[PDB]
Amino acid sequence: HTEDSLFPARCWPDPCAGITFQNDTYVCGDPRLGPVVLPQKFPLNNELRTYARFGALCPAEFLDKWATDVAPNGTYIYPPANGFALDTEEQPILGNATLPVGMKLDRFGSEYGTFLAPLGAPYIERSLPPSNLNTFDGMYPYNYHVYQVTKEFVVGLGPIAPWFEQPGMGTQFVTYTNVLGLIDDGYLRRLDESEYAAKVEYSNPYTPGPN
Amino acid sequence: EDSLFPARCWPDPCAGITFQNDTYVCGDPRLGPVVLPQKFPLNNELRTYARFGALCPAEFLDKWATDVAPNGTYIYPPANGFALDTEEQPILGNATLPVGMKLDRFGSEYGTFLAPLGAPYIERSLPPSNLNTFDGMYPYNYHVYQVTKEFVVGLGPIAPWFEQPGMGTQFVTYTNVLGLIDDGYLRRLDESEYAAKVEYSNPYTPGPNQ
Ligand SMILES: *[C@@H]1O[C@H](CO[C@@H]2O[C@@H](C)[C@@H](O)[C@@H](O)[C@@H]2O)[C@@H](O[C@@H]2O[C@H](CO)[C@@H](O[C@@H]3O[C@H](CO[C@H]4O[C@H](CO)[C@@H](O)[C@H](O)[C@@H]4O)[C@@H](O)[C@H](O)[C@@H]3O)[C@H](O)[C@H]2NC(C)=O)[C@H](O)[C@H]1NC(C)=O
Ligand SMILES: *[C@@H]1O[C@H](CO[C@@H]2O[C@@H](C)[C@@H](O)[C@@H](O)[C@@H]2O)[C@@H](O[C@@H]2O[C@H](CO)[C@@H](O[C@@H]3O[C@H](CO)[C@@H](O)[C@H](O)[C@@H]3O)[C@H](O)[C@H]2NC(C)=O)[C@H](O)[C@H]1NC(C)=O
Ligand SMILES: *[C@@H]1O[C@H](CO)[C@@H](O[C@@H]2O[C@H](CO)[C@@H](O)[C@H](O)[C@H]2NC(C)=O)[C@H](O)[C@H]1NC(C)=O
Ligand SMILES: *[C@@H]1O[C@H](CO[C@@H]2O[C@@H](C)[C@@H](O)[C@@H](O)[C@@H]2O)[C@@H](O)[C@H](O)[C@H]1NC(C)=O
Ligand SMILES: *[C@@H]1O[C@H](CO[C@@H]2O[C@@H](C)[C@@H](O)[C@@H](O)[C@@H]2O)[C@@H](O)[C@H](O)[C@H]1NC(C)=O
Ligand SMILES: *[C@@H]1O[C@H](CO)[C@@H](O)[C@H](O)[C@H]1NC(C)=O
Repeated sequence: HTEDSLFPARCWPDPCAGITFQNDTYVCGDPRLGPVVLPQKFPLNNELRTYARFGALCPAEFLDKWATDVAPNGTYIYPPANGFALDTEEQPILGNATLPVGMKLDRFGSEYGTFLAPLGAPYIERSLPPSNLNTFDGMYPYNYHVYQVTKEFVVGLGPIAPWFEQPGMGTQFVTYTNVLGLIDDGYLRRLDESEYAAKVEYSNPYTPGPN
Repeated sequence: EDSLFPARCWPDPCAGITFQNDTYVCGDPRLGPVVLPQKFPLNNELRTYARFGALCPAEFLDKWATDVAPNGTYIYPPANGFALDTEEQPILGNATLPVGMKLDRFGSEYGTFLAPLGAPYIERSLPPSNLNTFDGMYPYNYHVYQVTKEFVVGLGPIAPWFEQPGMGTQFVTYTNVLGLIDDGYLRRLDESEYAAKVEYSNPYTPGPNQ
């Protein structure tokens, strides 16, 4: 049976073939391939439980498919229409929607970005490349950030197209102000780890019931 | 500390619930099974699941069902549970599912609602009773499928309901699962076909043109 591992078994004896080794923090020494050390604690370990980082590809095959160059100057190519899933007419599926006070969001990336997901979404639902897992600030291992909506605001809301050898099909929220702006104007607050450690903190007390 | 009921619900968490059957929490099948899955991937999909949110059982049924009494039935969201935009219209479109895509579902094959394989239970906005085992061959009412021929579904984000945040994606098929299988559009997957991490990745979507 298939055992889980960093590389597909086919990639040995030299899975890093064609990859310029730069820094041993990263897989094959290449920051585009994400960090060697993966999270061992909740919720990150839950979010990465289904993550085969290269799918069935080897590292250079993965870069050749999803980036402009296997060499270090290659950059990842991103999907059209901001990565929203496309309908049968090749039009993105989304709508402007209001996020309610209390809603918890998370993100792999700096606070200059504009793309978030609902708290706890699996990594493979986000169609993100391996390098979004790289640590840039020691206060935020894996560049993972969690926020809670403190004042209602409108975002582009819709399903995530598959990309980077993953199925996608989470939901993404594309904001019209970066995360820093939303924090400064009182739309989001940062949650620390103790505010998303318990199961009940993932449930929804803010949506009212019918009648 | 995680637990079945919130701490405030003791010493009588099942107050107001008529006990019917000890397979279910408080003996009520509407509140889901006592024994939760211990195997991958159901355990991964339920790791963030607080079954009642911060509510007690009777409060939960009072909010989401017509009656706390056993004749009460769950009330479901408008517009087939799609997230609504700022004009209260559901967000969705018709989309073609590609050959190789894996889907899963809690429910019988007379149903039409599916999600991407491995979506967390709280992303599905499903009540606790969708975890109830109805056929012993399918514990927890859980089914996995793989697209064997392209077909068009309604596709869109899931609105919050049932004290959960939603915001997974749902696929609403125009033919029930039985007819999709009979016509060669879906195939049933054994648990051995979704046991390894690589079986959750995507070999079917082509890369960008360069
Ligand atoms: C507590 O509730 C469970 C579940 O019952 C269902 O849900 C409740 C809420 C009510 O709506 C019921 O009407 C529902 O049926 C009961 O479990 C059932 O118990 C009966 C009696 O022991 C079982 O009947 C047996 O079934 C055998 C075959 O079972 C297998 O195949 C069937 C399909 O053919 C499948 O459904 C089942 O899961 C097995 O895989 C059969 O050989 C035998 O002769 C007899 O008919 C029935 O199978 C049970 N259902 C389930 C889903 O386990 C409990 O009995 C009930 N307890 C009490 C104390 O009331
Ligand atoms: C990654 O980098 C390589 C190497 O190029 C060098 O580094 C770049 C960052 C730039 O600073 C380049 O100026 C620098 O040379 C790129 O390869 C280069 O691509 C160009 C265009 O495809 C090639 O142009 C060629 O011209 C030569 C003659 O000089 C012809 O033989 C070719 O047929 C073609 O016309 C150039 O040869 C090539 N260099 C090498 C060593 O292969 C690469 O394009 C770049 N990748 C990306 C995505 O930018
Ligand atoms: C590999 O990359 C990391 C990250 O860029 C480098 O770590 C930095 O190290 C310096 C000290 O040398 C610190 O001041 C920085 O804060 C670190 N950045 C981090 C942790 O993100 C590391 O030095 C690099 N190693 C090699 C051999 O190039
Ligand atoms: C969503 O709305 C956009 C414009 O909205 C206006 O400007 C933004 C920045 C917010 O301030 C919003 O509250 C304002 O009403 C449109 O450009 C865009 O096309 C809309 N998208 C869809 C899918 O309708
Ligand atoms: C999606 O398309 C619907 C009609 O599609 C046709 O009929 C259904 C029953 C399926 O067999 C489908 O494959 C066919 O192409 C419309 O009724 C519906 O409004 C459409 N939804 C949109 C455009 O959002
Ligand atoms: C449940 O039964 C009680 C008693 O018969 C009744 O008063 C109540 O209206 C019923 N609820 C529903 C939703 O029918």
